[PDB]
Amino acid sequence: NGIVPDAGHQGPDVSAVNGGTQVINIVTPNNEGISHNQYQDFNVGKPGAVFNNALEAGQSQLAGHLNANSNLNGQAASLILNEVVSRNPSFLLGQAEVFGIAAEAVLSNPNGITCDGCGFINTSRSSLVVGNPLFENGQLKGYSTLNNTNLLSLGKNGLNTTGLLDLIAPRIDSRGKITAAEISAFTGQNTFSQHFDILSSQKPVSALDSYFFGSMQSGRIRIINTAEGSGVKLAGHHHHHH
Amino acid sequence: NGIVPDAGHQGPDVSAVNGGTQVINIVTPNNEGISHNQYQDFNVGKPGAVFNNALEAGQSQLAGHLNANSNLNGQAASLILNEVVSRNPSFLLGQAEVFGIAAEAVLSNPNGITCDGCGFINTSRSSLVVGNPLFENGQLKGYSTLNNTNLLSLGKNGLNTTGLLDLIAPRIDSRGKITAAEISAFTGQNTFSQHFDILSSQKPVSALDSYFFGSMQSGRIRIINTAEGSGVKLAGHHHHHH
Repeated sequence: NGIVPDAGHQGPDVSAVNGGTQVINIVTPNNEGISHNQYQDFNVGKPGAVFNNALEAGQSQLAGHLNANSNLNGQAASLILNEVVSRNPSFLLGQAEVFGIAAEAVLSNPNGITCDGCGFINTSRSSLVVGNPLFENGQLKGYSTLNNTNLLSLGKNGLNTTGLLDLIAPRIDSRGKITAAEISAFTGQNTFSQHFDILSSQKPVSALDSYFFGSMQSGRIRIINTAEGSGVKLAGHHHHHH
Repeated sequence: NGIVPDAGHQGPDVSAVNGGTQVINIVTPNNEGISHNQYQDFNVGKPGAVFNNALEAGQSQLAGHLNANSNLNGQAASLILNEVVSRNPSFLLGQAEVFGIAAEAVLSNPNGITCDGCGFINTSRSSLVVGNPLFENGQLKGYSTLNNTNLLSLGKNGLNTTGLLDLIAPRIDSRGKITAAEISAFTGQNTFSQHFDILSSQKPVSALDSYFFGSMQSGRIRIINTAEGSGVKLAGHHHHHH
């Protein structure tokens, strides 16, 4: 019951295997190739969650045998955008798998995202955005972390993916092992393009320091904190107030 | 007496103000704009060191009034390459200033480099290379950290520069605040171009993990560890053996 779709036209169908692994029959992709899914709640438990991007029945890693997603009509999604539209933060405590055609995946939740033993399967690029998507004339234009001080937290059990990983938030607090083909961590109050080019940056009211403890196992690591007055702190397992 | 030039044709003239701040009259730049200085020892103490890249007398920050460097004939260096050719590691315990025309600066020492409260003044780009420069037909071709397991250590008093910073070594162990316009840390056993493009990478005999504790205050941070079996560990103030 961790994932609760919005009642409107962008809410996908969600069902759970024996109360466990959640399967999301994502909405039909639009002309941009984006399946834009909106949620009142988005949380993944230990048993994980599957985005059904399959045109034929088959074998998912987390859920076993699944039928095709009948919301797709001949064309799978290129980008699976999951947007939390409520005030509820997200907790990711297990794996998220794209079943079927490999895609990019984005979770946006301006209220905060916590990962702890989460990961992304069959994703070419996975992005966790503590912010909102920006739409203009019905097209995705990018993302915004403006006027937001909430946290992308990564816990001691870490985050694993074979694909590219973007960590996009006002601030990050990571305490575990991050594994990805490449890690990009862009922090501060910013607007971004769809590709996470930084388009603009605000000066925050107070410091937005990010903290990293643990390890990073990746081909490339890039970190950019655009907040004035702020930095990137390489922490031990606690950061006590001074 | 921390800096001891080689006796040959690339050894600069070195003198100390009252036994304190060391002033290096760097050798004449070659047709590539490189002043290629070779040393039996290169160490900077608390009072700092000055590379004299000045065509006229003037005011250095660390040493006060200095005469022009008569080794330059009308043309200042573009790149000040400082190569330790002995087995002695380098310790940088104070600031290093380019007096006169802003230049790029490189210290190469395959035996190890330790920074602790060091920094770089009036440098557009400063590179610390635990490795050797590569020359072919008399021209600088790049740098090599191949077949080397030594350490670029950065201590609790940190490293500060207004320019770009490259940290190039088999492994890095940093325990302080690193301040730079941009930080690039490329670790593992590699060959590099003159611009620190990674041209090739070796598989080391044993793990080459790098460790970072402290903080990074920069516009851009990039870290690449090319060593198989190895990672980037975000440490607390100790990393005890497990």
